[PDB]
Amino acid sequence: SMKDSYERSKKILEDAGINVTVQRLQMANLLLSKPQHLTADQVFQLINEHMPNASRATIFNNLKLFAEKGIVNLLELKSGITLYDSNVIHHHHAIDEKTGEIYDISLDSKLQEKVLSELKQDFKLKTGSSLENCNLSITLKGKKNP
Amino acid sequence: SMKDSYERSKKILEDAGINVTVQRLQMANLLLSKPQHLTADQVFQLINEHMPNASRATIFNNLKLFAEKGIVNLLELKSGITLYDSNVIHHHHAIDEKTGEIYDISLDSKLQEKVLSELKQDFKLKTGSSLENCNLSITLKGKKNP
Ligand SMILES: [K+]
Ligand SMILES: [Zn+2]
Ligand SMILES: [Zn+2]
Repeated sequence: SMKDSYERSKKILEDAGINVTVQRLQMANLLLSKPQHLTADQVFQLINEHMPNASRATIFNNLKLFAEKGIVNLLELKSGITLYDSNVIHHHHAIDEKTGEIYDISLDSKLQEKVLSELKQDFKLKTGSSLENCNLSITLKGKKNP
Repeated sequence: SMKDSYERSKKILEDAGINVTVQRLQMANLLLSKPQHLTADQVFQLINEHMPNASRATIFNNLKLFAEKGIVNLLELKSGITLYDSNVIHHHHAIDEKTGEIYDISLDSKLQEKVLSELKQDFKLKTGSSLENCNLSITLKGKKNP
């Protein structure tokens, strides 16, 4: 429902302490409707298709605000490109090298903690220092067949 | 050094969980000592020149194993040509979130194999396709103390 989507985007912006505007409500709805990973230009293309009178600058400033407030997450790929991820729950990524397509993937918590622990021990062995308040990010790159 | 090239190749294979043999150490050294991209026939030409008693079948089985374990990356060109790329990072990274400094770190092979195994299975379940020639990249981000 159109009443529901407005109420849902209003709460997302308010919970994050973002001042509500029509453009921000539309952007929250368009970006957070489905799990996706978009460059700044792809965000502009998406928003521009639904709101052709919104300026590139205003869309870019809202996108930066959304990333600062954690309603989208910044994802950098090994090339310098920055992607805006609409899935904010902790997850990893598989990339199909044939198409460049990105898939969200998760790791079982026990296994993830074993990886995090072994890597912290190897860091300590190699540097003599401990790594504190750690987060783990994994990328699996391969060729999707078919 | 001949000692260093043997040690470097031995670690690459062991990290990937490949059983060490003299032929595999020579192939790992010939393919991975320098950045290059070669077709299957150029790999055979290169290996055959240094190991003329190695059969085409043994060379191609090792090349397929190397691609299966991600120690060589396939470049699958749109023209249908497949190249075997030695420009692979065979370790992981810890990043000191304060300074931005990056440290090389490694994961035990058995544990790396369990992570790839679980992720590949989940990828297959979710997409219906398998991910081939995988390379896992892990980044551990934290505060270095001291
Ligand atoms: K790969
Ligand atoms: Zn994601
Ligand atoms: Zn490195």
